[PDB]
Amino acid sequence: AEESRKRLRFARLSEHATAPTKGSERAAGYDLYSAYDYTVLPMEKAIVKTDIQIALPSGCYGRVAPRSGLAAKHFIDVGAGVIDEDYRGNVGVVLFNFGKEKFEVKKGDRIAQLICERIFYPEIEEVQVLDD
Amino acid sequence: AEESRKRLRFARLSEHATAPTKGSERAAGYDLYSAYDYTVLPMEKAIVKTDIQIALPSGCYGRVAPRSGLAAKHFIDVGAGVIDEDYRGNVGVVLFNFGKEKFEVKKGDRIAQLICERIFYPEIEEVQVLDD
Amino acid sequence: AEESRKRLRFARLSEHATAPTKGSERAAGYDLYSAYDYTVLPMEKAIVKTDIQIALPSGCYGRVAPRSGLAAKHFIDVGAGVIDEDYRGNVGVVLFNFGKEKFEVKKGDRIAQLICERIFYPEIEEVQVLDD
Repeated sequence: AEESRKRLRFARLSEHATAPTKGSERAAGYDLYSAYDYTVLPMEKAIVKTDIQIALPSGCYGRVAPRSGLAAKHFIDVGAGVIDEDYRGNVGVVLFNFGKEKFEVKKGDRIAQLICERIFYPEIEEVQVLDD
Repeated sequence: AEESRKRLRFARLSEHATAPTKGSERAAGYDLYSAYDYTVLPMEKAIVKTDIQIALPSGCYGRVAPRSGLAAKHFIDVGAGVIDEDYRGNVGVVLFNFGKEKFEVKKGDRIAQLICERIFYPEIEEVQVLDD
Repeated sequence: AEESRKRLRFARLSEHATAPTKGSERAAGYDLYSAYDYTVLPMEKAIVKTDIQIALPSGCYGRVAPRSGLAAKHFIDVGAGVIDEDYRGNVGVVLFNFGKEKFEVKKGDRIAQLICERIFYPEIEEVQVLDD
């Protein structure tokens, strides 16, 4: 409904899904968890299934951003793999091992953050001096 | 009170400044323009001045994202160098040359995008099935 | 001399220098150690002094390559900061924090690898089928 339209809504697609939770950190957005173990060998792609479906809150242009210690920590690209406001598929996170050692994902690991960008950018107004 | 806070407000700090404009592309946010010429030799950091001050719209956690063929074409890191909504400083964009050829910035070049992330992430609601 | 010309030669510029040692890993080259503590705040450059001078072995086009868990592990660019066969300065390693948390270097930390590329690339020969 129009009040739950303001909220992040999700449904579980299996017993293995972890509820997205709000991250602690400033601008963390929502934490995404793997539902499965994966071994991502060097120079290989991988689609990490969360086994959740999600309806983004209103105002939200959804972007999958790296865990943090992940884009860095194990030499892994994490696809922005942007999310439509009407995408109801199993939410997957694309990982590419660009490193020389295999990367390990376990069931229940935090794999990414779901960030919200603005849908509509307001028009620009010029002034002479900015009054705080 | 806050009647103009809807909008991106800016002021010029010199005649060399270009008005931020809304970018064309989906999720481009606002175009940021260099007010000066810069030569950025390999292994060097540079702080590119826009000679504008900015007050972000309501709801906006401001992030400096690269121009698409910038972090790409000329091997340039662009620090998220996020913008506080109490920051009336000259908006600078941090560049680092990580390539073996120098990167050339001219006065009036587009050097970055100003992206808006959500300020407050609504809490999560579980349902059994979304699409119905 | 012409026999030590084949070796990696180094001299200490201070009591704080750690002798380059051959790395364990395949294609590790030579380990480089910081002689000092550094705090590299987000979006900042840093030149990490080894307090050694080095004469590369003959055949060797010297390249500074990341520690490994460094280019990745703490979101740090490590400049190729290539080394001339007649560069006798204090060997420094350029780090750029492109992450959101400060990176910490302690005296004696491994900061990079010194890799040797080939000086002269042999001409190409075509055959019909490659006999191992």
